[PDB]
Amino acid sequence: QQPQAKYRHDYRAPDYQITDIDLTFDLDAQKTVVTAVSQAVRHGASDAPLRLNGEDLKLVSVHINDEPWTAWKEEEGALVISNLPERFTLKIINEISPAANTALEGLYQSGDALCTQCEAEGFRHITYYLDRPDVLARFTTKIIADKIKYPFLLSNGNRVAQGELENGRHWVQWQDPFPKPCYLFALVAGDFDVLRDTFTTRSGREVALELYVDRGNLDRAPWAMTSLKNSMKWDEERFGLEYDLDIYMIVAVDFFNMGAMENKGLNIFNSKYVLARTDTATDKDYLDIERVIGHEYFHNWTGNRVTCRDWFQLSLKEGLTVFRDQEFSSDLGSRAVNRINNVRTMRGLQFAEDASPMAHPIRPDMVIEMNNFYTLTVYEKGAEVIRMIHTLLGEENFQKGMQLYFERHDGSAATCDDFVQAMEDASNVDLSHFRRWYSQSGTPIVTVKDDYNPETEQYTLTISQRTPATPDQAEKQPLHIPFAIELYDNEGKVIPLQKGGHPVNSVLNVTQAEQTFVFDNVYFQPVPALLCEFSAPVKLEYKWSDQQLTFLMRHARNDFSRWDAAQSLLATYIKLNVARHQQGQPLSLPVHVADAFRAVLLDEKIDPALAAEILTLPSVNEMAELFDIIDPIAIAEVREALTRTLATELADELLAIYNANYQSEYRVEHEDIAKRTLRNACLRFLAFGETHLADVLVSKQFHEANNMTDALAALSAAVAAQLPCRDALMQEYDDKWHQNGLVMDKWFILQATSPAANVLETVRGLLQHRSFTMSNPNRIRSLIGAFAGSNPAAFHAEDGSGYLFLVEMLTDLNSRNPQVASRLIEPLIRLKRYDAKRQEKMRAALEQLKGLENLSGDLYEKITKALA
Ligand SMILES: [NH3+][C@H]1CCc2ccccc2CC1(O)O
Ligand SMILES: [Cl-]
Ligand SMILES: [Cl-]
Ligand SMILES: [Cl-]
Ligand code: NA
Ligand code: NA
Ligand code: NA
Ligand code: NA
Ligand code: NA
Ligand code: NA
Ligand code: NA
Ligand code: NA
Ligand SMILES: [Zn+2]
Repeated sequence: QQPQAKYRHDYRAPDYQITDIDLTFDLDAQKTVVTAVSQAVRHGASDAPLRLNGEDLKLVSVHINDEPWTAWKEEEGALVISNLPERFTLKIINEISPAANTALEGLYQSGDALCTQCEAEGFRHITYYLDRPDVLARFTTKIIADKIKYPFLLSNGNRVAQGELENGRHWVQWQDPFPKPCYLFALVAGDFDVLRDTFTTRSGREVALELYVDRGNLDRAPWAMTSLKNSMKWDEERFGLEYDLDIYMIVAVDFFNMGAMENKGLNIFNSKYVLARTDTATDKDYLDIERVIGHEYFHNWTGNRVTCRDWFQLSLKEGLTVFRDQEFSSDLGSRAVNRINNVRTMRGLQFAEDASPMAHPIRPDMVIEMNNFYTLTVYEKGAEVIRMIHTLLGEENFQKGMQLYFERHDGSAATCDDFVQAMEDASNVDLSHFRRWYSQSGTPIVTVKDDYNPETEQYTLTISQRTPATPDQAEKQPLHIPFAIELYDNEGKVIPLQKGGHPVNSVLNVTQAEQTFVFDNVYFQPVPALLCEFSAPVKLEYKWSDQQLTFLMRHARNDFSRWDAAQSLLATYIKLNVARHQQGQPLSLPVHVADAFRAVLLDEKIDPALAAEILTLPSVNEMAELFDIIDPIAIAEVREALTRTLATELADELLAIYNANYQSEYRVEHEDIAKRTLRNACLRFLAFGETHLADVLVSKQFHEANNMTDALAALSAAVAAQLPCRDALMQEYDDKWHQNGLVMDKWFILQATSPAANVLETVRGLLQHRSFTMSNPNRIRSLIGAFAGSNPAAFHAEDGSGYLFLVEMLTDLNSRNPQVASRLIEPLIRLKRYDAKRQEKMRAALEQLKGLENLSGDLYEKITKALA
């Protein structure tokens, strides 16, 4: 039988705590023997049994105070031990098999290395334990292994003992002084190259930094090391937080379901978020390494020193740590580009989740499989909620709140409500209504109407809000929405906001279903900028004229507003042209719209970083969110037609800006990255110029590129525009790079997202490619996941072939690696957003999956919601 849902309202403090655990691993890939000696204390009723979680363990023995115990039973997922004293020593010996662990949860093999992933509930795959994050224990870990195969034996904390044994084995013992929940346990065993460096904290603590990579990869490690030092310095400067241990280890592994993991003092990272060299990694890879290194470092305080009482509180650490990583990237780099791209993710991907059958509040109320809740909502919307607190409080108050949060909760497992209370108490800002953001799912819609009264020189905004019902929640209530505005006069000058002789804050508190805001001394009919810096995670309904939007593109003070105005301008014409496509009619675009983009190209005063984003059209997933019923073929074809029309109308300006932004030196420096992003944004359109001009330009860039950013931009353009050189360039890239999986992932993505008519045949054939394997999550995501999630036009082919392909892949992955399967099923659970014929085929696919033998809980949860 499938597992039953668990509910946030059922939280109960544990009947037993474990204060200290001494682990011994006698390591082997086929068989590992685990000995766990735990010091336990009863907190609950004297007759309560100890209920330990365990999965796929071979129990060898149970002792209580060294007495072999008879009062125990194994049940599904558990070991239940009765008749215990109030305080006692529990000793469990059990066996596990890392080589059999294809799910990559618990202790498993990554190539020749052994490594762990314990979040959320993986430690119970290692031993029988209280695998819940409000149980905080001091760990000591002894690792015994063959010395030749496993010369490095790592766990959390500091090395406290080591020895050698007969028959070529050796051992190391680690001690981590900070009590932790078991999801933060890590173990690594293998042979590695190690990059070693040092960071000295502002108070003088010297921290040894160690980055473990596969042999031969040292020259790909310096950027990650530099980013770790940058993260440590920034957390000191911005948050006043120092690292708290003596060593900081990071291990890069090739086989990893997640991007990275914040295990205390021993982070484990997917190699994608560590390894970089300029010929193999793009600017985006460099900035993603920076943000993920930062994210995991920032968890040391927001997640580790203060952890989560229960898994429904996941956003307590994830929303806050994502906010921290965004602030880090934004401070060091381009704040406008960071904000823009985070808003693209919110509007184009998280909004889709929040109206889907999987919709949940950032603090869920009901979960079947927790590892399904590591979501865009919990992370990205979670961060938007933190950012709204920051908007309401300001930086100084926000940092006072952080300080009070740590003062109260350091060394504990806390709740979202605890965090909000700390912010409220430190700042004196009332967040009682604001708390509804934690409990209500769905995207609010904010509708704005305006009126300018020339007789009284008053401007009035009438603002309404509503959240449509979602499948998880029938009751919706108004939220406390921080709604930032700016008003512009006819010369683009800001109009001071005031009423009754007093200044009015530009962040309006939209707290009611409907309310009005009156501003006086408004000497001219304003052009408003609304929802500035995306001040709340909402859909905005305001009846813009095209002229208001092009005005904002020329005059708005914040770069984000200029980009956002361009998005609103495009939205009207994307919608127009999708409707036209459905009636067989070609693209129609007023001249004045093309001219707004011409002006961006020719404006010497605009930051190239901003111009590049304005000249990057919304993705097909961003476009889908504009529509009640998604027509993925119309969207894809309109996106191409819009690209072609702009390429034709702007051909001379695009080429001039492309050439003007040429850089002979390659540097991973923000100003250079911006110029390159602008040059390559122009290239996307130039690829749709006259076929031969485009073919020459694109092939030249590919062959002359001195860095992977420019080479991949050219290759992507050859695929997108189906240029003559495409097949030759794609083969050259394969021949050069086939032994490098991270580099080939880029090529698999291009294959999977190709506009070619035969894309599915190509994708299917690539299941046999020398660089592809179903054993590697990165390869799976880059080929299969990109097809289903990033090529909706082909995934939603009207013959249903895309659904049948995904069913085949999920039939394999349901058994092999359910976490990856559950990420890959997401496109099918969006069926109610599609036309009836597509829904019928998608339902049939889901019903096939529902009937699988040994259906994983991961997929069961999503399938059940989708078929309801
Ligand atoms: N705590 C981990 C959990 C794994 C995971 C899943 C989804 C996005 C990011 C991450 C990285 C993380 O650091 O947040
Ligand atoms: Cl073995
Ligand atoms: Cl590696
Ligand atoms: Cl700005
Ligand atoms: Na004892
Ligand atoms: Na910055
Ligand atoms: Na589970
Ligand atoms: Na997981
Ligand atoms: Na009006
Ligand atoms: Na208006
Ligand atoms: Na302001
Ligand atoms: Na292969
Ligand atoms: Zn995280």
